[PDB]
Amino acid sequence: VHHDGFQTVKATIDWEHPMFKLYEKAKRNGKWNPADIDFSQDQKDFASLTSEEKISALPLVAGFSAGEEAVTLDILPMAHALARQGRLEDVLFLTTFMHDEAKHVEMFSRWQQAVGIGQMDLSVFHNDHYKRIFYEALPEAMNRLYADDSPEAVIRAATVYNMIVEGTLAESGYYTFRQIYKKAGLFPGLLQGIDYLNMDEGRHIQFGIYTIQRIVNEDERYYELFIRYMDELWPHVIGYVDYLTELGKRQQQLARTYALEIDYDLLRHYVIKQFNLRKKQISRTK
Amino acid sequence: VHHDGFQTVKATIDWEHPMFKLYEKAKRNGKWNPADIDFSQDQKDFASLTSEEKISALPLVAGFSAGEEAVTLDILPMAHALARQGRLEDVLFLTTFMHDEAKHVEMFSRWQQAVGIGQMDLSVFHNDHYKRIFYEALPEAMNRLYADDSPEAVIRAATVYNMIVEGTLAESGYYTFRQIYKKAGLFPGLLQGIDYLNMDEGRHIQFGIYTIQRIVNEDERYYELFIRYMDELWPHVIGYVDYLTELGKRQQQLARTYALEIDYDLLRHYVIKQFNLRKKQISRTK
Ligand SMILES: CCCCCCCCCCCCCCCC(=O)O
Ligand SMILES: CCCCCCCCCCCCCCCC(=O)O
Ligand SMILES: [Fe+2]
Ligand SMILES: [Fe+2]
Ligand SMILES: [Fe+2]
Ligand SMILES: [Fe+2]
Ligand SMILES: [Mn+2]
Ligand SMILES: [Mn+2]
Repeated sequence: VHHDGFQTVKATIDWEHPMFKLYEKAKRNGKWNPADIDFSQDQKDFASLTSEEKISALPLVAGFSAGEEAVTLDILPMAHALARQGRLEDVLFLTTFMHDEAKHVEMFSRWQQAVGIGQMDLSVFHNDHYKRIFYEALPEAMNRLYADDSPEAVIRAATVYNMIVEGTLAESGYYTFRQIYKKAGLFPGLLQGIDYLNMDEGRHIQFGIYTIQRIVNEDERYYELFIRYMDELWPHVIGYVDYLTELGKRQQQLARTYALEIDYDLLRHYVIKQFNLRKKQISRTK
Repeated sequence: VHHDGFQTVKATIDWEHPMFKLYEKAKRNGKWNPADIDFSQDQKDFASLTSEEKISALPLVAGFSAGEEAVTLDILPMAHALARQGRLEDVLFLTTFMHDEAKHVEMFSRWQQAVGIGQMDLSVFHNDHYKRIFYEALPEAMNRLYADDSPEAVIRAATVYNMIVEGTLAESGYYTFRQIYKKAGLFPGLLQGIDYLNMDEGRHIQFGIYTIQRIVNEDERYYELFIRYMDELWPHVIGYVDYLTELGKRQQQLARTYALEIDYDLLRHYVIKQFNLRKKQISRTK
Protein backbone atom coordinates (compact mmCIF):
# COMPACT_ATOMS: atom_id res chain seq x y z
CA VAL A 1 0.00 0.00 0.00
CA HIS A 2 0.90 3.56 -0.90
CA HIS A 3 2.97 6.01 1.17
CA ASP A 4 0.71 8.92 2.32
CA GLY A 5 3.69 11.18 2.51
CA PHE A 6 7.12 11.22 4.13
CA GLN A 7 8.09 12.46 7.60
CA THR A 8 11.44 13.87 6.47
CA VAL A 9 9.74 15.81 3.67
CA LYS A 10 6.86 17.21 5.77
CA ALA A 11 9.14 17.71 8.74
CA THR A 12 12.28 16.01 10.16
CA ILE A 13 13.22 12.99 12.19
CA ASP A 14 12.16 13.35 15.85
CA TRP A 15 15.68 13.93 17.14
CA GLU A 16 14.58 13.50 20.74
CA HIS A 17 12.84 10.18 20.22
CA PRO A 18 14.30 7.54 22.59
CA MET A 19 14.73 5.15 19.62
CA PHE A 20 16.54 7.84 17.65
CA LYS A 21 18.85 8.24 20.58
CA LEU A 22 19.34 4.45 20.77
CA TYR A 23 20.09 4.43 17.01
CA GLU A 24 22.76 7.08 17.52
CA LYS A 25 24.36 5.02 20.27
CA ALA A 26 24.25 1.88 18.08
CA LYS A 27 26.22 3.65 15.32
CA ARG A 28 28.82 4.87 17.81
CA ASN A 29 29.20 1.60 19.67
CA GLY A 30 28.49 -0.84 16.83
CA LYS A 31 31.71 -0.76 14.85
CA TRP A 32 33.14 -4.20 15.64
CA ASN A 33 33.61 -6.65 12.77
CA PRO A 34 33.72 -10.42 13.40
CA ALA A 35 36.02 -10.67 10.32
CA ASP A 36 38.76 -9.00 12.43
CA ILE A 37 38.70 -11.54 15.27
CA ASP A 38 41.78 -13.75 15.53
CA PHE A 39 40.59 -17.32 16.02
CA SER A 40 43.99 -19.03 15.62
CA GLN A 41 44.34 -19.74 19.34
CA ASP A 42 40.79 -21.06 19.46
CA GLN A 43 41.71 -23.55 16.74
CA LYS A 44 44.68 -24.78 18.80
CA ASP A 45 42.67 -24.92 22.01
CA PHE A 46 39.87 -26.94 20.47
CA ALA A 47 42.34 -29.37 18.82
CA SER A 48 44.20 -29.87 22.12
CA LEU A 49 40.99 -30.92 23.82
CA THR A 50 40.11 -34.57 24.17
CA SER A 51 37.20 -35.84 22.10
CA GLU A 52 35.08 -35.76 25.26
CA GLU A 53 36.14 -32.24 26.17
CA LYS A 54 35.48 -31.21 22.58
CA ILE A 55 31.78 -32.04 22.71
CA SER A 56 31.32 -30.45 26.13
CA ALA A 57 31.44 -27.08 24.40
CA LEU A 58 29.20 -27.87 21.45
CA PRO A 59 25.62 -27.77 22.91
CA LEU A 60 25.96 -24.17 23.97
CA VAL A 61 27.44 -23.25 20.63
CA ALA A 62 24.62 -25.10 18.90
CA GLY A 63 22.10 -23.02 20.85
CA PHE A 64 23.81 -19.79 19.97
CA SER A 65 24.26 -20.27 16.22
CA ALA A 66 20.65 -21.35 15.86
CA GLY A 67 19.55 -18.52 18.14
CA GLU A 68 21.40 -15.79 16.28
CA GLU A 69 20.25 -17.09 12.95
CA ALA A 70 16.61 -17.19 14.12
CA VAL A 71 16.67 -13.66 15.55
CA THR A 72 18.30 -12.36 12.36
CA LEU A 73 15.49 -13.70 10.31
CA ASP A 74 12.68 -13.07 12.78
CA ILE A 75 13.08 -9.39 13.52
CA LEU A 76 11.95 -8.50 9.99
CA PRO A 77 8.21 -8.61 10.79
CA MET A 78 8.67 -6.24 13.75
CA ALA A 79 10.46 -3.77 11.52
CA HIS A 80 7.63 -4.06 9.05
CA ALA A 81 4.84 -3.57 11.63
CA LEU A 82 6.48 -0.52 13.15
CA ALA A 83 7.28 0.91 9.69
CA ARG A 84 3.61 0.58 8.71
CA GLN A 85 2.58 2.42 11.88
CA GLY A 86 4.84 5.27 10.80
CA ARG A 87 7.34 4.82 13.67
CA LEU A 88 10.33 6.00 11.60
CA GLU A 89 12.72 6.36 14.53
CA ASP A 90 12.03 2.77 15.66
CA VAL A 91 12.75 1.60 12.07
CA LEU A 92 16.04 3.48 11.91
CA PHE A 93 17.14 1.86 15.14
CA LEU A 94 15.93 -1.56 13.95
CA THR A 95 18.37 -1.37 11.00
CA THR A 96 21.15 -1.42 13.60
CA PHE A 97 19.44 -4.25 15.50
CA MET A 98 19.18 -6.43 12.39
CA HIS A 99 22.76 -5.75 11.30
CA ASP A 100 24.04 -6.56 14.79
CA GLU A 101 22.26 -9.94 14.63
CA ALA A 102 23.90 -10.56 11.21
CA LYS A 103 27.31 -10.03 12.83
CA HIS A 104 26.31 -12.38 15.65
CA VAL A 105 25.42 -15.18 13.26
CA GLU A 106 28.63 -14.52 11.35
CA MET A 107 30.73 -14.63 14.50
CA PHE A 108 29.62 -18.06 15.69
CA SER A 109 29.82 -19.44 12.21
CA ARG A 110 33.38 -18.19 11.79
CA TRP A 111 34.31 -19.82 15.09
CA GLN A 112 32.81 -23.15 13.99
CA GLN A 113 34.71 -22.96 10.68
CA ALA A 114 37.96 -22.04 12.41
CA VAL A 115 38.00 -24.82 15.01
CA GLY A 116 37.06 -27.38 12.41
CA ILE A 117 33.46 -28.27 13.25
CA GLY A 118 31.75 -26.44 10.42
CA GLN A 119 30.96 -29.71 8.66
CA MET A 120 29.37 -31.08 11.84
CA ASP A 121 25.57 -30.90 12.19
CA LEU A 122 24.97 -29.49 15.65
CA SER A 123 21.11 -29.81 15.48
CA VAL A 124 21.50 -32.89 17.60
CA PHE A 125 21.80 -30.55 20.64
CA HIS A 126 18.38 -28.95 20.14
CA ASN A 127 15.87 -30.82 22.29
CA ASP A 128 12.05 -30.47 22.08
CA HIS A 129 11.98 -27.43 24.41
CA TYR A 130 14.64 -25.61 22.43
CA LYS A 131 12.70 -26.31 19.24
CA ARG A 132 9.46 -25.13 20.78
CA ILE A 133 11.00 -21.77 21.41
CA PHE A 134 13.31 -21.20 18.42
CA TYR A 135 11.86 -23.30 15.60
CA GLU A 136 8.21 -22.52 16.51
CA ALA A 137 7.10 -19.95 19.11
CA LEU A 138 9.54 -17.26 18.07
CA PRO A 139 8.73 -17.29 14.35
CA GLU A 140 4.98 -17.67 15.06
CA ALA A 141 4.86 -14.62 17.28
CA MET A 142 6.85 -12.45 14.89
CA ASN A 143 5.17 -13.57 11.67
CA ARG A 144 1.79 -12.83 13.26
CA LEU A 145 2.65 -9.15 12.97
CA TYR A 146 2.24 -9.24 9.20
CA ALA A 147 -1.52 -9.66 9.69
CA ASP A 148 -2.10 -8.49 13.23
CA ASP A 149 -0.21 -5.57 14.70
CA SER A 150 -2.56 -5.13 17.65
CA PRO A 151 -1.02 -4.09 21.00
CA GLU A 152 -1.50 -7.65 22.19
CA ALA A 153 0.37 -9.01 19.19
CA VAL A 154 3.24 -6.48 19.52
CA ILE A 155 3.62 -7.14 23.25
CA ARG A 156 3.69 -10.87 22.65
CA ALA A 157 6.32 -10.56 19.92
CA ALA A 158 8.62 -8.34 22.07
CA THR A 159 8.11 -10.67 25.04
CA VAL A 160 9.12 -13.81 23.21
CA TYR A 161 11.92 -12.17 21.22
CA ASN A 162 13.39 -9.49 23.48
CA MET A 163 12.53 -10.59 26.99
CA ILE A 164 12.76 -14.38 26.74
CA VAL A 165 15.06 -15.30 23.83
CA GLU A 166 17.45 -12.35 24.26
CA GLY A 167 16.85 -11.15 27.81
CA THR A 168 16.67 -14.49 29.53
CA LEU A 169 18.18 -17.26 27.44
CA ALA A 170 20.87 -15.37 25.57
CA GLU A 171 21.91 -13.21 28.55
CA SER A 172 22.34 -16.42 30.54
CA GLY A 173 24.31 -18.06 27.74
CA TYR A 174 26.82 -15.21 27.72
CA TYR A 175 27.24 -15.56 31.45
CA THR A 176 27.63 -19.31 31.28
CA PHE A 177 30.20 -19.26 28.55
CA ARG A 178 32.30 -16.58 30.19
CA GLN A 179 32.11 -18.44 33.48
CA ILE A 180 33.37 -21.70 32.06
CA TYR A 181 35.88 -20.75 29.42
CA LYS A 182 37.22 -17.44 30.68
CA LYS A 183 38.26 -19.31 33.84
CA ALA A 184 39.83 -22.06 31.75
CA GLY A 185 41.82 -19.57 29.66
CA LEU A 186 40.23 -21.05 26.54
CA PHE A 187 38.79 -19.70 23.30
CA PRO A 188 39.92 -16.08 23.53
CA GLY A 189 38.56 -15.17 20.08
CA LEU A 190 35.15 -16.53 20.89
CA LEU A 191 35.08 -14.68 24.24
CA GLN A 192 36.07 -11.44 22.54
CA GLY A 193 33.17 -12.03 20.12
CA ILE A 194 30.81 -12.76 23.01
CA ASP A 195 31.84 -9.53 24.75
CA TYR A 196 31.04 -7.46 21.64
CA LEU A 197 27.83 -9.37 21.26
CA ASN A 198 26.82 -8.72 24.86
CA MET A 199 27.33 -4.98 24.34
CA ASP A 200 25.11 -4.94 21.26
CA GLU A 201 22.47 -6.94 23.09
CA GLY A 202 22.21 -4.28 25.79
CA ARG A 203 20.60 -2.03 23.13
CA HIS A 204 18.28 -4.76 21.86
CA ILE A 205 16.78 -5.35 25.25
CA GLN A 206 16.23 -1.60 25.71
CA PHE A 207 14.18 -1.60 22.51
CA GLY A 208 12.09 -4.49 23.82
CA ILE A 209 11.56 -2.65 27.13
CA TYR A 210 10.59 0.59 25.34
CA THR A 211 8.17 -1.26 23.10
CA ILE A 212 6.42 -3.27 25.81
CA GLN A 213 6.30 -0.31 28.26
CA ARG A 214 4.85 2.11 25.70
CA ILE A 215 1.98 -0.30 25.02
CA VAL A 216 1.48 -1.03 28.73
CA ASN A 217 1.32 2.75 29.28
CA GLU A 218 -1.84 2.87 27.17
CA ASP A 219 -3.62 0.27 29.27
CA GLU A 220 -2.62 -1.61 32.45
CA ARG A 221 -4.53 -4.66 31.32
CA TYR A 222 -1.54 -5.26 29.02
CA TYR A 223 0.78 -5.64 32.02
CA GLU A 224 -1.09 -8.85 32.91
CA LEU A 225 -0.66 -10.01 29.34
CA PHE A 226 3.08 -9.44 29.50
CA ILE A 227 3.47 -11.38 32.75
CA ARG A 228 1.37 -14.18 31.38
CA TYR A 229 3.29 -14.52 28.13
CA MET A 230 6.54 -14.62 30.19
CA ASP A 231 5.16 -17.43 32.36
CA GLU A 232 3.80 -19.40 29.36
CA LEU A 233 7.32 -19.78 27.97
CA TRP A 234 9.14 -20.51 31.24
CA PRO A 235 8.64 -24.27 31.07
CA HIS A 236 10.47 -24.36 27.78
CA VAL A 237 13.17 -22.05 29.03
CA ILE A 238 13.86 -24.22 32.07
CA GLY A 239 13.27 -27.39 30.08
CA TYR A 240 16.10 -26.44 27.77
CA VAL A 241 18.26 -25.41 30.73
CA ASP A 242 17.74 -28.80 32.40
CA TYR A 243 18.62 -30.64 29.21
CA LEU A 244 21.88 -28.67 28.87
CA THR A 245 22.69 -28.90 32.58
CA GLU A 246 22.13 -32.61 32.28
CA LEU A 247 24.34 -33.10 29.19
CA GLY A 248 27.08 -31.15 30.96
CA LYS A 249 26.91 -33.42 34.00
CA ARG A 250 27.33 -36.54 31.84
CA GLN A 251 30.49 -35.14 30.27
CA GLN A 252 32.22 -33.34 33.13
CA GLN A 253 35.66 -34.13 31.69
CA LEU A 254 36.43 -30.51 30.66
CA ALA A 255 35.47 -29.42 34.18
CA ARG A 256 37.86 -31.86 35.86
CA THR A 257 40.70 -31.30 33.39
CA TYR A 258 40.61 -27.48 33.61
CA ALA A 259 39.58 -27.95 37.22
CA LEU A 260 36.75 -25.42 37.37
CA GLU A 261 33.77 -26.13 39.62
CA ILE A 262 30.98 -25.57 37.08
CA ASP A 263 28.11 -24.80 39.39
CA TYR A 264 25.13 -25.78 37.25
CA ASP A 265 23.00 -24.98 40.28
CA LEU A 266 24.35 -21.41 39.98
CA LEU A 267 23.76 -21.04 36.25
CA ARG A 268 20.29 -22.47 36.70
CA HIS A 269 19.69 -19.72 39.24
CA TYR A 270 21.12 -17.00 36.98
CA VAL A 271 18.52 -18.01 34.40
CA ILE A 272 15.91 -17.76 37.09
CA LYS A 273 17.25 -14.36 38.10
CA GLN A 274 17.38 -13.05 34.56
CA PHE A 275 13.76 -14.00 34.00
CA ASN A 276 12.53 -12.29 37.14
CA LEU A 277 14.71 -9.28 36.42
CA ARG A 278 13.10 -8.83 32.98
CA LYS A 279 9.67 -8.85 34.59
CA LYS A 280 10.74 -6.04 36.90
CA GLN A 281 11.77 -3.84 33.97
CA ILE A 282 8.11 -3.47 32.98
CA SER A 283 5.84 -1.56 35.41
CA ARG A 284 2.02 -1.66 35.46
CA THR A 285 2.23 2.08 35.49
CA LYS A 286 5.05 4.18 33.96
CA VAL B 1 5.89 -20.55 9.82
CA HIS B 2 8.47 -22.73 11.55
CA HIS B 3 12.21 -22.84 10.87
CA ASP B 4 13.13 -26.28 9.39
CA GLY B 5 16.61 -25.97 10.75
CA PHE B 6 19.47 -23.49 10.62
CA GLN B 7 22.27 -23.22 8.05
CA THR B 8 24.91 -22.22 10.61
CA VAL B 9 23.99 -25.21 12.78
CA LYS B 10 23.89 -27.81 9.98
CA ALA B 11 26.84 -26.21 8.26
CA THR B 12 28.30 -22.67 7.93
CA ILE B 13 27.71 -19.51 5.98
CA ASP B 14 28.71 -19.89 2.30
CA TRP B 15 31.85 -17.81 2.60
CA GLU B 16 32.28 -17.65 -1.16
CA HIS B 17 28.77 -16.43 -1.89
CA PRO B 18 28.90 -13.15 -3.88
CA MET B 19 26.43 -11.58 -1.39
CA PHE B 20 28.60 -12.68 1.53
CA LYS B 21 31.50 -10.99 -0.16
CA LEU B 22 29.39 -7.85 -0.74
CA TYR B 23 28.38 -7.93 2.96
CA GLU B 24 32.05 -8.04 3.96
CA LYS B 25 32.80 -5.04 1.77
CA ALA B 26 29.80 -3.14 3.21
CA LYS B 27 31.15 -3.58 6.77
CA ARG B 28 34.61 -2.38 5.72
CA ASN B 29 33.42 0.57 3.68
CA GLY B 30 30.25 1.45 5.58
CA LYS B 31 31.60 3.20 8.66
CA TRP B 32 30.57 6.80 7.96
CA ASN B 33 28.13 8.46 10.36
CA PRO B 34 25.97 11.41 9.24
CA ALA B 35 26.07 12.63 12.90
CA ASP B 36 29.76 13.53 12.31
CA ILE B 37 29.16 15.81 9.31
CA ASP B 38 29.80 19.51 9.94
CA PHE B 39 26.87 21.42 8.47
CA SER B 40 27.77 24.86 9.89
CA GLN B 41 28.98 26.20 6.55
CA ASP B 42 25.88 24.85 4.84
CA GLN B 43 23.77 26.87 7.29
CA LYS B 44 25.67 30.05 6.39
CA ASP B 45 25.55 29.33 2.67
CA PHE B 46 21.81 28.73 2.64
CA ALA B 47 21.16 31.89 4.73
CA SER B 48 23.32 34.00 2.39
CA LEU B 49 21.23 32.93 -0.57
CA THR B 50 18.40 35.10 -1.81
CA SER B 51 14.88 33.78 -1.27
CA GLU B 52 14.81 32.83 -4.95
CA GLU B 53 18.16 31.08 -4.82
CA LYS B 54 17.02 29.32 -1.65
CA ILE B 55 14.14 27.52 -3.35
CA SER B 56 16.22 26.58 -6.39
CA ALA B 57 17.83 23.91 -4.24
CA LEU B 58 14.73 22.55 -2.57
CA PRO B 59 13.07 20.35 -5.27
CA LEU B 60 16.06 18.09 -5.54
CA VAL B 61 16.32 17.86 -1.78
CA ALA B 62 12.60 17.09 -1.62
CA GLY B 63 13.11 14.21 -4.04
CA PHE B 64 15.99 12.82 -2.06
CA SER B 65 14.50 12.88 1.43
CA ALA B 66 11.33 11.24 0.19
CA GLY B 67 13.37 8.80 -1.88
CA GLU B 68 15.63 7.71 0.97
CA GLU B 69 12.74 7.39 3.33
CA ALA B 70 10.78 5.25 0.83
CA VAL B 71 13.71 2.92 0.10
CA THR B 72 14.37 2.53 3.85
CA LEU B 73 10.88 1.34 4.39
CA ASP B 74 10.45 -0.58 1.15
CA ILE B 75 13.42 -2.91 1.22
CA LEU B 76 11.89 -4.86 4.11
CA PRO B 77 9.73 -7.12 1.90
CA MET B 78 12.74 -8.10 -0.23
CA ALA B 79 14.65 -9.08 2.88
CA HIS B 80 11.67 -11.12 3.97
CA ALA B 81 11.21 -12.92 0.61
CA LEU B 82 14.86 -13.85 0.36
CA ALA B 83 14.97 -14.92 4.03
CA ARG B 84 12.01 -17.24 3.43
CA GLN B 85 13.80 -18.77 0.44
CA GLY B 86 16.70 -19.55 2.76
CA ARG B 87 19.14 -17.13 1.05
CA LEU B 88 21.02 -16.35 4.29
CA GLU B 89 23.94 -14.59 2.63
CA ASP B 90 21.58 -12.22 0.77
CA VAL B 91 19.87 -11.45 4.12
CA LEU B 92 23.16 -10.69 5.85
CA PHE B 93 24.06 -8.27 3.10
CA LEU B 94 20.57 -6.74 3.17
CA THR B 95 21.11 -5.73 6.83
CA THR B 96 23.89 -3.45 5.55
CA PHE B 97 21.67 -2.20 2.71
CA MET B 98 18.85 -1.25 5.09
CA HIS B 99 21.17 0.43 7.59
CA ASP B 100 22.82 2.42 4.79
CA GLU B 101 19.39 3.71 3.72
CA ALA B 102 18.70 4.71 7.36
CA LYS B 103 21.88 6.82 7.31
CA HIS B 104 20.79 8.33 3.99
CA VAL B 105 17.44 9.43 5.37
CA GLU B 106 19.19 10.76 8.47
CA MET B 107 21.70 12.72 6.41
CA PHE B 108 19.20 14.70 4.36
CA SER B 109 17.05 15.30 7.38
CA ARG B 110 20.00 16.66 9.34
CA TRP B 111 20.82 18.99 6.46
CA GLN B 112 17.23 20.28 6.35
CA GLN B 113 17.28 20.87 10.13
CA ALA B 114 20.66 22.60 9.98
CA VAL B 115 19.87 25.09 7.20
CA GLY B 116 16.56 25.95 8.79
CA ILE B 117 13.99 24.37 6.48
CA GLY B 118 12.99 21.45 8.66
CA GLN B 119 9.64 23.06 9.43
CA MET B 120 8.96 23.52 5.71
CA ASP B 121 6.77 20.94 3.94
CA LEU B 122 8.67 20.05 0.78
CA SER B 123 5.91 17.71 -0.62
CA VAL B 124 4.96 20.58 -2.87
CA PHE B 125 7.88 19.53 -5.14
CA HIS B 126 6.55 16.02 -5.78
CA ASN B 127 4.54 16.08 -9.01
CA ASP B 128 2.23 13.27 -10.25
CA HIS B 129 5.10 11.36 -11.92
CA TYR B 130 7.23 11.46 -8.80
CA LYS B 131 4.27 10.20 -6.78
CA ARG B 132 3.57 7.43 -9.26
CA ILE B 133 7.02 6.07 -8.69
CA PHE B 134 7.71 6.70 -4.99
CA TYR B 135 4.29 6.85 -3.34
CA GLU B 136 2.82 4.02 -5.47
CA ALA B 137 4.82 1.81 -7.85
CA LEU B 138 7.74 1.27 -5.53
CA PRO B 139 5.74 0.17 -2.48
CA GLU B 140 3.36 -1.90 -4.65
CA ALA B 141 6.17 -3.88 -6.24
CA MET B 142 7.94 -4.54 -2.95
CA ASN B 143 4.86 -5.33 -0.86
CA ARG B 144 3.79 -7.85 -3.50
CA LEU B 145 6.65 -10.04 -2.33
CA TYR B 146 4.86 -10.83 0.91
CA ALA B 147 2.35 -12.93 -1.07
CA ASP B 148 4.13 -13.61 -4.33
CA ASP B 149 7.85 -14.28 -4.46
CA SER B 150 7.78 -15.69 -7.99
CA PRO B 151 10.76 -14.92 -10.26
CA GLU B 152 8.58 -12.42 -12.08
CA ALA B 153 7.71 -10.66 -8.84
CA VAL B 154 11.35 -10.59 -7.62
CA ILE B 155 12.62 -9.27 -10.96
CA ARG B 156 9.97 -6.57 -10.97
CA ALA B 157 10.80 -5.49 -7.42
CA ALA B 158 14.59 -5.28 -8.12
CA THR B 159 13.89 -3.43 -11.38
CA VAL B 160 11.75 -0.74 -9.81
CA TYR B 161 13.85 -0.42 -6.65
CA ASN B 162 17.45 -1.07 -7.71
CA MET B 163 17.55 -0.27 -11.40
CA ILE B 164 15.10 2.63 -11.68
CA VAL B 165 14.83 4.36 -8.29
CA GLU B 166 18.48 3.83 -7.27
CA GLY B 167 20.27 3.11 -10.55
CA THR B 168 18.63 5.72 -12.69
CA LEU B 169 16.97 8.43 -10.65
CA ALA B 170 19.21 8.51 -7.60
CA GLU B 171 22.46 8.07 -9.55
CA SER B 172 21.41 11.03 -11.69
CA GLY B 173 20.50 13.10 -8.65
CA TYR B 174 23.98 12.65 -7.20
CA TYR B 175 25.48 13.76 -10.46
CA THR B 176 23.20 16.76 -10.75
CA PHE B 177 23.82 17.98 -7.26
CA ARG B 178 27.57 17.64 -7.50
CA GLN B 179 27.52 19.41 -10.85
CA ILE B 180 25.63 22.41 -9.58
CA TYR B 181 26.83 22.96 -6.06
CA LYS B 182 30.36 21.59 -6.16
CA LYS B 183 31.04 24.15 -8.91
CA ALA B 184 29.41 26.88 -6.84
CA GLY B 185 31.52 26.03 -3.77
CA LEU B 186 28.30 25.58 -1.79
CA PHE B 187 27.00 23.14 0.80
CA PRO B 188 30.19 21.25 1.60
CA GLY B 189 28.57 19.15 4.34
CA LEU B 190 25.80 18.03 2.05
CA LEU B 191 28.28 17.15 -0.72
CA GLN B 192 30.39 15.14 1.71
CA GLY B 193 27.18 13.29 2.68
CA ILE B 194 26.31 12.73 -0.98
CA ASP B 195 29.78 11.30 -1.65
CA TYR B 196 29.42 8.76 1.18
CA LEU B 197 25.95 7.99 -0.03
CA ASN B 198 27.14 7.42 -3.58
CA MET B 199 29.72 4.91 -2.33
CA ASP B 200 27.11 2.94 -0.39
CA GLU B 201 24.81 2.97 -3.41
CA GLY B 202 27.45 1.26 -5.53
CA ARG B 203 26.86 -1.87 -3.40
CA HIS B 204 23.07 -1.59 -3.59
CA ILE B 205 23.05 -1.62 -7.34
CA GLN B 206 25.34 -4.66 -7.39
CA PHE B 207 22.77 -6.51 -5.28
CA GLY B 208 20.04 -5.56 -7.75
CA ILE B 209 22.21 -6.74 -10.67
CA TYR B 210 23.01 -10.05 -8.91
CA THR B 211 19.36 -10.63 -8.12
CA ILE B 212 17.97 -9.87 -11.58
CA GLN B 213 20.80 -11.75 -13.38
CA ARG B 214 20.46 -14.88 -11.25
CA ILE B 215 16.77 -15.10 -12.13
CA VAL B 216 17.41 -14.31 -15.81
CA ASN B 217 20.01 -17.11 -15.78
CA GLU B 218 17.23 -19.62 -15.08
CA ASP B 219 15.20 -18.55 -18.09
CA GLU B 220 15.85 -16.00 -20.87
CA ARG B 221 12.17 -15.19 -21.08
CA TYR B 222 12.80 -13.14 -17.91
CA TYR B 223 15.22 -10.87 -19.79
CA GLU B 224 12.25 -9.59 -21.83
CA LEU B 225 10.36 -9.01 -18.61
CA PHE B 226 13.21 -6.95 -17.20
CA ILE B 227 13.46 -4.75 -20.30
CA ARG B 228 9.73 -4.29 -20.32
CA TYR B 229 9.46 -3.28 -16.67
CA MET B 230 12.29 -0.75 -17.28
CA ASP B 231 10.41 0.75 -20.23
CA GLU B 232 7.06 0.84 -18.36
CA LEU B 233 8.53 3.22 -15.77
CA TRP B 234 10.50 5.46 -18.14
CA PRO B 235 7.64 7.88 -18.77
CA HIS B 236 7.47 8.63 -15.09
CA VAL B 237 11.22 8.90 -14.80
CA ILE B 238 11.43 11.43 -17.63
CA GLY B 239 8.18 13.07 -16.55
CA TYR B 240 9.72 13.87 -13.20
CA VAL B 241 12.94 14.99 -14.88
CA ASP B 242 11.03 17.41 -17.13
CA TYR B 243 9.14 18.84 -14.18
CA LEU B 244 12.39 19.49 -12.28
CA THR B 245 14.22 20.77 -15.36
CA GLU B 246 11.30 23.09 -15.90
CA LEU B 247 11.19 24.41 -12.30
CA GLY B 248 14.93 25.06 -12.53
CA LYS B 249 14.52 27.10 -15.71
CA ARG B 250 11.89 29.33 -14.07
CA GLN B 251 14.22 30.14 -11.20
CA GLN B 252 17.64 30.39 -12.83
CA GLN B 253 18.77 33.02 -10.30
CA LEU B 254 21.24 30.70 -8.50
CA ALA B 255 22.73 29.81 -11.89
CA ARG B 256 23.31 33.45 -12.87
CA THR B 257 24.54 34.52 -9.43
CA TYR B 258 27.08 31.68 -9.06
CA ALA B 259 27.52 31.91 -12.81
CA LEU B 260 27.43 28.21 -13.65
CA GLU B 261 25.92 27.13 -16.98
CA ILE B 262 23.51 24.48 -15.68
CA ASP B 263 23.07 22.38 -18.78
CA TYR B 264 19.66 20.81 -18.16
CA ASP B 265 20.01 19.29 -21.61
CA LEU B 266 23.11 17.51 -20.25
CA LEU B 267 21.51 16.26 -17.05
CA ARG B 268 18.51 15.10 -19.03
CA HIS B 269 20.94 13.08 -21.14
CA TYR B 270 22.77 11.67 -18.11
CA VAL B 271 19.41 10.29 -16.94
CA ILE B 272 18.96 8.81 -20.36
CA LYS B 273 22.45 7.35 -20.22
CA GLN B 274 22.01 5.91 -16.76
CA PHE B 275 18.84 4.14 -17.81
CA ASN B 276 20.40 2.57 -20.88
CA LEU B 277 23.50 1.67 -18.90
CA ARG B 278 21.42 -0.26 -16.33
CA LYS B 279 19.83 -2.25 -19.14
CA LYS B 280 23.27 -3.25 -20.37
CA GLN B 281 24.23 -4.65 -16.97
CA ILE B 282 21.74 -7.49 -17.45
CA SER B 283 22.48 -10.01 -20.24
CA ARG B 284 19.97 -12.44 -21.80
CA THR B 285 22.59 -15.06 -21.15
CA LYS B 286 25.18 -14.99 -18.33
C1 LIG C 1 23.58 -24.25 31.87
C2 LIG C 1 23.11 -22.81 31.93
C3 LIG C 1 22.09 -22.52 30.84
C4 LIG C 1 22.36 -21.22 30.08
C5 LIG C 1 21.37 -20.97 28.92
C6 LIG C 1 21.99 -21.10 27.51
C7 LIG C 1 21.16 -20.41 26.43
C8 LIG C 1 21.71 -20.51 25.00
C9 LIG C 1 21.45 -19.20 24.24
C10 LIG C 1 20.91 -19.25 22.81
C11 LIG C 1 20.12 -17.96 22.47
C12 LIG C 1 20.69 -16.99 21.42
C13 LIG C 1 19.63 -15.97 20.97
C14 LIG C 1 20.15 -14.65 20.39
C15 LIG C 1 19.36 -13.37 20.80
C16 LIG C 1 19.84 -12.08 20.10
O1 LIG C 1 20.89 -12.21 19.40
O2 LIG C 1 19.27 -10.90 20.22
C1 LIG D 1 17.57 17.82 -13.64
C2 LIG D 1 18.25 16.46 -13.66
C3 LIG D 1 17.35 15.40 -13.02
C4 LIG D 1 18.09 14.50 -12.02
C5 LIG D 1 17.16 13.48 -11.32
C6 LIG D 1 16.91 13.77 -9.82
C7 LIG D 1 16.42 12.54 -9.05
C8 LIG D 1 16.14 12.76 -7.56
C9 LIG D 1 16.55 11.50 -6.77
C10 LIG D 1 15.60 10.96 -5.69
C11 LIG D 1 15.80 9.44 -5.49
C12 LIG D 1 16.40 8.93 -4.16
C13 LIG D 1 16.21 7.41 -4.01
C14 LIG D 1 17.19 6.69 -3.07
C15 LIG D 1 17.69 5.30 -3.55
C16 LIG D 1 18.58 4.55 -2.53
O1 LIG D 1 18.89 5.23 -1.51
O2 LIG D 1 19.02 3.32 -2.68
FE1 LIG E 1 19.69 -9.26 19.85
FE1 LIG F 1 10.59 -32.02 28.82
FE1 LIG G 1 20.24 2.34 -1.92
FE1 LIG H 1 2.91 14.52 -17.19
MN1 LIG I 1 22.35 -11.48 18.83
MN1 LIG J 1 20.08 5.56 -0.31
